[PDB]
Amino acid sequence: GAMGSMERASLIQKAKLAEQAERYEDMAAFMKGAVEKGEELSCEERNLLSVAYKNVVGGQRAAWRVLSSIEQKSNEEGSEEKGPEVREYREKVETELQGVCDTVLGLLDSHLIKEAGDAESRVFYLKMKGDYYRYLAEVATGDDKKRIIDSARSAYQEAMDISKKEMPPTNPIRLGLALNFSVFHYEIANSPEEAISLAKTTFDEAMADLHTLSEDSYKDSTLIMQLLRDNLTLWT
Amino acid sequence: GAMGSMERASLIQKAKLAEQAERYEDMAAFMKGAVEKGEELSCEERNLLSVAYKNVVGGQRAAWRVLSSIEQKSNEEGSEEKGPEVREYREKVETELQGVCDTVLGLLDSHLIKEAGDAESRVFYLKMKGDYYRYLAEVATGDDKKRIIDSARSAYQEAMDISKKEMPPTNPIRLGLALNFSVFHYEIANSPEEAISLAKTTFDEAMADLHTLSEDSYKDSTLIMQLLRDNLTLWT
Repeated sequence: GAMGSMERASLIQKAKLAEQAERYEDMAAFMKGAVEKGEELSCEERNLLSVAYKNVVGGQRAAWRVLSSIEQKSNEEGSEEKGPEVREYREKVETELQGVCDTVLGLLDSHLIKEAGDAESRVFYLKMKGDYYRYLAEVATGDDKKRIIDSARSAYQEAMDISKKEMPPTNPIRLGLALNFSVFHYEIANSPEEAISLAKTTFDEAMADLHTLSEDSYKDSTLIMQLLRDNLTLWT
Repeated sequence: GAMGSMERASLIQKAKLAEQAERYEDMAAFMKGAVEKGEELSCEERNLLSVAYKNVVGGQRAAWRVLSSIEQKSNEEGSEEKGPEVREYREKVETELQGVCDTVLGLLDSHLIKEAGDAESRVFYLKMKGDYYRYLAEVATGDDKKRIIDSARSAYQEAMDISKKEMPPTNPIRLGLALNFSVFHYEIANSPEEAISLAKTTFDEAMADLHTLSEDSYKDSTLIMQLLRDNLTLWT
C-alpha cells in the first residue's frame, strides 16, 4: 500500500488536514492507510474513517443518480438514439462506486469488526457494513441484488440487537443506526411501514430518555431525532 | 492515452455528461482526450475544456490555500512543533496542482495555440495560457517565480493586443481576459494601480458599446462588467 511507509500518527494528522481542505479522497486514502496498520481505531479515528468514505461515496452516488436519470429518459418512447455513451459512463461511475464500497467492506472484514468488542465500536462498524451494502444495493440489478440487500439487512440487524442491549436510546450511534436502517426499509427493502414504525419508536424512546442528558448530549441526540422527524414528515 | 480508443464525438458527449454530474476530473480527462485527437476545437468545445480544468484547478487552489494558511500559522512565534506533515501534505497538493497546470499548458503548446488563427480562438487560448501560468505563480517561491510571472504576463499581453484589434469592447472573451489580467496585476505582479486602471478602462469602454448589442448579448456582457465593478469596489 502507498501509505505503508507513513507513520500511523502522521496518517491521522493528514486525514484531519485533508478534511479541513475538503480533500475527501485523500482523507479516505490516509484513513485506509491508518486502518491497515492493524491497530484498533479510537472513537475519533472511527469518525474520520466514516466521514472520509461517506463524502467520497456520496459524490459518486449523486453522480450515478444524475447519469441514471439521463439514461432512463433515453429509453423513454420517442427519445433519440444517442448511442452507448450514457450507459458506458453510468457504468464507469457505477464501477468506481462499487470499488469504494468493496474497499470499505474489505477494511471492515479485515479486520475491524472482528477485533471490535466494545458496543460503541462494534455497532459503529456493523452500521457502516449495512450502509455500504445499502449503497451497493442502490445500483444492483442482477442475480446478487437480493443477496446484497440481505447482507445490508443482516449487518443492520446485528447492530440494532447490540445497540438495544448495550446503549441508551439517546446514544447518537444508536440513533444514526436506526435512522439509516429506517431508510434501508423505505428505499431498499420496499417496507415503508417498517421504516415508519422504526423511526417513530426510535424517536419516542429517545424523547423519553432526554431528561438524563447534559446540555451538550441533549444537543447531540436531538439533532439526530430531528432527522428521524424529518423523514417521518416526508413519509406520512 | 487512455482516451485514445474513444471517438472524438463520444469524448465530447461524455464531457457534457460529466459536467451535469459535477465530475470535473472526468470532464477534464475527456476533454484532454478530445484535444489529443488533433482537430481544432469549436467554441462550445473550447468552453468545455476551460470549464473542466478551471473546476479541477479551482478545487486544488482552494485546498492549497487552506493548507498554506495552516503551515504559515505553524511557523508563527509560540506555535508547537507538529512535525513535517503539514508541509508534506501542502507539497503533495501543490505538486498535483502544478501537474494539472503543466497538462493544460502542454495542450495549449501541442498544438492548440499554433493552429488557432481566428481571434476568438487565439485570444481564448492565450488567456488560458496566462491563467495557468498565473496559477503556477500563486504557488511559486524559487528561482523560476519571476520567469513564471513573466510567462503569464506575456501570454495575457499577446491576448490583449489581439483582442483590442479584433474584438469589440463588449466581447465576453475580451472582457474576461481583461478581468483576469487585472487580477494578475493586483494579486501576482504587485501592480494594484495597473489592475485598477485596466478594470476601469475596460468597464468604461464596454459601457459605451452596450448600445450596439441585442438583449441576450447585453446580458452576457453586463454580467462580466459587474465582475469588473465588484473588483473595483473591493480595490478602491
